Amino acid sequence: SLKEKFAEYEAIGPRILELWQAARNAFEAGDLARVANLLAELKELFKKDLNLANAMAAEAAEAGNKEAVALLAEQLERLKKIQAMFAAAVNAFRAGDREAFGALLEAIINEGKALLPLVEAIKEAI
Ligand SMILES: O=[N+]([O-])c1ccc2[nH]nnc2c1
Ligand SMILES: O=[N+]([O-])c1ccc2[nH]nnc2c1
Ligand SMILES: O=[N+]([O-])c1ccc2[nH]nnc2c1
Ligand SMILES: C[As](C)(=O)[O-]
Ligand SMILES: [Zn+2]
Ligand SMILES: [Zn+2]
Ligand SMILES: [Zn+2]
Ligand SMILES: [Zn+2]
Repeated sequence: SLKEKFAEYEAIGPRILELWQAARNAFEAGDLARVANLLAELKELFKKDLNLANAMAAEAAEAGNKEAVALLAEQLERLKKIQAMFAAAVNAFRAGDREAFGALLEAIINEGKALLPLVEAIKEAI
């Protein structure tokens, strides 16, 4: 059910954000092994997050819950942006482009931080 799905979703976002912060700490220290591991952990979690968000959006539409549909639409649009910067960042990390990678990590984290209040609103709205 929707609250069931949201209950699963609620805990994913902060685990993802913790990994991005861990990736930036590792990168700034030169620990390139660990950055790669973290990026690989993030691929699987971020895929789960997006699958769950899309599932919640579809269920909120089925229920005719206008304001959850709108909040989930914002969430999905922001996640799609992070997804593209993530793809860009892995490509930059593999190319050895430190300027591109550091810039994208910073931007990704800034986007992720902004999702926590939106998840809070989604909880109220469902
Ligand atoms: O990718 N992220 O950085 C990130 C941050 C917060 C989130 N909340 N829900 N999913 C999330 C993903
Ligand atoms: O981005 N937000 O954190 C956030 C929170 C509550 C909202 N209500 N409407 N748009 C919203 C966006
Ligand atoms: O309870 N709500 O349905 C609801 C709707 C829009 C919101 N924006 N921020 N928090 C919100 C809660
Ligand atoms: C109805 As609204 C998009 O201000 O939460
Ligand atoms: Zn239907
Ligand atoms: Zn809004
Ligand atoms: Zn609210
Ligand atoms: Zn609102």
